[PDB]
Amino acid sequence: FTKAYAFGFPKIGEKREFKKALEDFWKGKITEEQFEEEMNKLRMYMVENYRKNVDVIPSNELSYYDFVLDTAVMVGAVPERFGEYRGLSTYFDMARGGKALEMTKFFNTNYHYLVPEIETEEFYLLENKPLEDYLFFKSKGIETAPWVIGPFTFLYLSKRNGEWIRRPNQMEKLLESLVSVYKEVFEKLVENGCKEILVNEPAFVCDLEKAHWDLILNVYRELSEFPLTVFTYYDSVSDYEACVSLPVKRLHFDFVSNEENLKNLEKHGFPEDKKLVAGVINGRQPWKVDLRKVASLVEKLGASAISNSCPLFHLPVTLELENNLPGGLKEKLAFAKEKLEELKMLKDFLEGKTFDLPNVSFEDFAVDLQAVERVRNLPEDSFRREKEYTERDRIQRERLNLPLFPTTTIGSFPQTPEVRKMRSKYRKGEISKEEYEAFIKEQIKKAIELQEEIGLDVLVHGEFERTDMVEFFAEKLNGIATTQNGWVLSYGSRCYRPPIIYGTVTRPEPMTLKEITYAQSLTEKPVKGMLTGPVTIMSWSYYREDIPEREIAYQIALAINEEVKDLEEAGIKIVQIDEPAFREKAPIKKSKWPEYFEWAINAFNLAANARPETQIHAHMCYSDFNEIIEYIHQLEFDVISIEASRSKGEIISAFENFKGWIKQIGVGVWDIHSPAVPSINEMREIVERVLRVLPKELIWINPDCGLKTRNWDEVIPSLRNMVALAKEMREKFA
Ligand SMILES: CN1c2c(nc(N)[nH]c2=O)NC[C@@H]1CNc1ccc(C(=O)N[C@@H](CCC(=O)O)C(=O)O)cc1
Ligand SMILES: OC[C@@H](O)[C@@H](O)CO
Ligand SMILES: [Zn+2]
Repeated sequence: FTKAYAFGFPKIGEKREFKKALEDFWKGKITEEQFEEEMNKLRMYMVENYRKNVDVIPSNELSYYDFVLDTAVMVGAVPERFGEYRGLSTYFDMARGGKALEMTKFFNTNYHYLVPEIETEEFYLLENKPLEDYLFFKSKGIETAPWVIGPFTFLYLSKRNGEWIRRPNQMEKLLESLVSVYKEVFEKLVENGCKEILVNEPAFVCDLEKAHWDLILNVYRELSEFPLTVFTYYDSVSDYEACVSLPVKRLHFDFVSNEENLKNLEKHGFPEDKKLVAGVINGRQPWKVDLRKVASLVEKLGASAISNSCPLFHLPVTLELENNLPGGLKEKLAFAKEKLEELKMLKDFLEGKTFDLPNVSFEDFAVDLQAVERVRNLPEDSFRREKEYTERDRIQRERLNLPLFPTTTIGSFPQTPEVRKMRSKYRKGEISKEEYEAFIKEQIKKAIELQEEIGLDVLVHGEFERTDMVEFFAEKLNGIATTQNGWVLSYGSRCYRPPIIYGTVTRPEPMTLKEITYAQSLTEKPVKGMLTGPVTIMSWSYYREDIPEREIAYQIALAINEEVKDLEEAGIKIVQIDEPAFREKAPIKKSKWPEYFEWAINAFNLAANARPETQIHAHMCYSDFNEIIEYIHQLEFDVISIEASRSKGEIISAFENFKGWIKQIGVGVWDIHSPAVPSINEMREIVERVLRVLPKELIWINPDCGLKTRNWDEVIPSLRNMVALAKEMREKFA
């Protein structure tokens, strides 16, 4: 007998029923009851999928917005500003709206959670959702195992006084009070018959201190009386010996995303006092695996229980109706529903119930020898611009003849319902491409004119033809495929359909040329080329595992570089390469950062390798540059724009203190996440802070980020004040 486990199965339903229900409720289209009944169908849909494939069925997985927020509600972490928790009404105020909690990335994944704000040092059992959901399935005669966020990881994901609660001294006191509530929750589940509880402590995979592990042993020592199974994933655990020594009867490890866990089990063994749960089915990638090989690994591991490596909610629900993918691909793929089915076949195999497992051995599958070699043979000169910055700067400044404190925008412009509708019609064939492109050139023509009237120095074409900064390029790249229903939960009710890099990436034809070229031909001021970095394109989509990441990134980098060259040949003087994944795709363990940035930097520069006369701009959304400034300094851009409105310029600190800094900085002086219009006096404060040490010739004035989420009547005013501020500054220093 091989006990099979599974967790994180998508909650969105096969037709985004979850999305429709959430939004129907917020609109007031359905009652809270109808909403609840809709959620209950999803519960049954999820539970029946588990029932048909694994032995342990999870409960408490259908979060109405976020499971970390759910955890916060359970332990009473509800900030004073929300008043008395009334229920769903209060819950959704914490999740969305003007008083909502902060939203941030859940580890190195594309899912986003809500950061709890701990205002009091004492926790209490406010609502026992684990017990609720448990009983619900019990009504249906289904025994389930509550899925919960462990106490350590909960605190690790939360903030106090706006700061991470990640230091042992910061957690100690809190942990004692907190564990108490978990103790109540667990004691109530066991009283009602709960036989097993799934605890998630993914934070165990972060670069922890021996001091953290003393705390962890402490916490779980107080919970040893309960039937707990601990899960860890996304990377190897920071201290193997300490972790397997925890007083828990069963431990789960991620044996897919890292090779460290295996080597440690091989070196130190595994305690015969507990049971190993081998997470051997990838939960972040969509590929079929040779189950024969996975089977031998399980035997090697000595485990008698299996499961997916990490949560399955990073994958689409099912591959069943994906019948329009490139030839041969579908046979190599496998989504959430298929992974579940993979654990069943693995279970039957190991138990000797079946002696036949599928082939799955794609190797020479969709490969372009010419392009693969064309990348592997790249000379050192491929990652370095012909001339150092100082020289490129003079050439560029003479070619652009820009005034002091020039102004510009980061990229996307608001897309009124009219352009939003037109894209729909086009997508549905309700319009002719010939007429669609004509509609775009119309929005572009209008945008260019509006920018000149306002007084901007460097213009952008608006990006009206782009919905997603990755999807747009992914759809024009060979070796990449797009699904029809592969929706993955990004956060709340927002879903993304990540592309699939299944083969050697190459760019068969110009991707943005017509739009840029057109916009430039409407004015004499410079218009920015708009490109997405290689790492970001890769990071937002799924990709082949049988080859090193860096290779795939370099392949995409090549494609992007060819585009940069076409832009130069076509006369574009400024090209921007937005690489938000630069820091987001970095390993969870900062200790593994040096290796990663080595090839991330290379990938960016290979793509950004433009002629010296071409000014390269790079936009970084990050709120702090202290921990990556050393890596950023190796990127060969000529201008970097940051978001300085929130910190009111204080974010420039990382740059001031970086001895030798000399590149231009686009100072974001307007928080585009707010509808308000910042005053000239407000933007001025920011620009004055940045001019405290850095030479005034380095400064560019621009908005924090893209404007696609704003309204034209908020943009115009703001842009106008921005230009005005530019003129005032330019008169005080010239
Ligand atoms: C991978 N994501 C990502 C990112 N930005 C960063 N920095 N990192 C990321 O990982 N931007 C896109 C996406 C997360 N953000 C979003 C934002 C909105 C929607 C959204 O509203 N999606 C629509 C469908 C949009 C369409 O028509 O394609 C939805 O209702 O699901 C999805 C994801
Ligand atoms: O080390 C991972 C941490 O920085 C966060 O991304 C966890 O969500
Ligand atoms: Zn940004």
